[PDB]
Amino acid sequence: DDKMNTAIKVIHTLKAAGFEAYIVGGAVRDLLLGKTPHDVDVASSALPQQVKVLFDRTVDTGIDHGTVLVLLDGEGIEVTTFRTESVEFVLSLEEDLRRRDFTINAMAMTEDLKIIDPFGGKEDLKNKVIRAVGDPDERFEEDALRMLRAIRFSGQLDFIIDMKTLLSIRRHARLIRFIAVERLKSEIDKIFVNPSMQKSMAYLKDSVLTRFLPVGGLFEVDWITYHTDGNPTYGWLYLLHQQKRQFTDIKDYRFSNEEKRLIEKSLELTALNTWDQWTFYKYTLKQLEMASRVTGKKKDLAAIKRQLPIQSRSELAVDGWDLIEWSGAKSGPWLKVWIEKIERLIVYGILKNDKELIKDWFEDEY
Repeated sequence: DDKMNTAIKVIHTLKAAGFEAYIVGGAVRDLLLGKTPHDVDVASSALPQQVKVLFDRTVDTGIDHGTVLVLLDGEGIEVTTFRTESVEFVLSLEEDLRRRDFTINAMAMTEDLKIIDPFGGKEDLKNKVIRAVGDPDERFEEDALRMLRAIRFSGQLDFIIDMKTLLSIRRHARLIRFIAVERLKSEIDKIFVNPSMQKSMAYLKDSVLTRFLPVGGLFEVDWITYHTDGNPTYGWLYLLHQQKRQFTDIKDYRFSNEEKRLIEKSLELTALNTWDQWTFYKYTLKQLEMASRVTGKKKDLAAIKRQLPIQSRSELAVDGWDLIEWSGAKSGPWLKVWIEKIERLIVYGILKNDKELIKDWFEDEY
């Protein structure tokens, strides 16, 4: 890995220019746990334009919130000025930390590996406890998504949620209605792929969040049989399938068109009593695999699809214009119907994908 080393470089450059700078947030948590951080954030007394003077290559997306992304040695380090939440730049590191979400995320490390832990992150980290920084009620009123993010952290770290924190989530769970469903779906998609998911869903019910989340009750299914395949979409498919419900019931979460096709097509497959060659031809392997997974089948799906005489309409040896020729009839919607009859006869290995043979077949049936 190189992200930690690079951030140390960034810290060092910032400090030579007279500024304070520290590793902050989740990387500190991850190191202290013995895990390689996926991201490293640097917190600094520097202001965004001051950061930009010190580094050749920078991305300026989040300057309004105070974040400059520094590109160096092939890595990307986010450099944020001290701040809270409507953003307000502040002057000290402890003004920043005292408004973050949870104690294990409210720590900072110096260039010389000293850790600053005003709010007991280190003891909470050793006890495996997600606890709000300071007053949980205030933390949740500042951003209600934190309530949900606490659940995502329990499964991501195999931690329990602190008792007072969890009772604050229960009292304030209703504020979840103000959060953009894009952010709600992002956290949920993380939970669906993370470990300790069956405990994460128990928290989602215990926290009363399922009472107020968009169609929150649908989450309360039996998650014993769920085993993530690394794709969050399989989480959404599982809960619908368990309840014999359709995609329309979850449309609130604003899926992509491609994601909605995977769910809808998969449900079609699970509703289908017998799969034959036409099934393997029309549906993507990714759809065939997901539907096997929810119904429990261990089939060798890829090989059955590979063995089919053709793979897609592309390969068909005739098109609507051949049929116009042979039929002597004008172009119309009928073409599609007949092309499909021909397509089935070829996928089933009855008719040979050969223009002259298809014409013979066509002459006799029309």
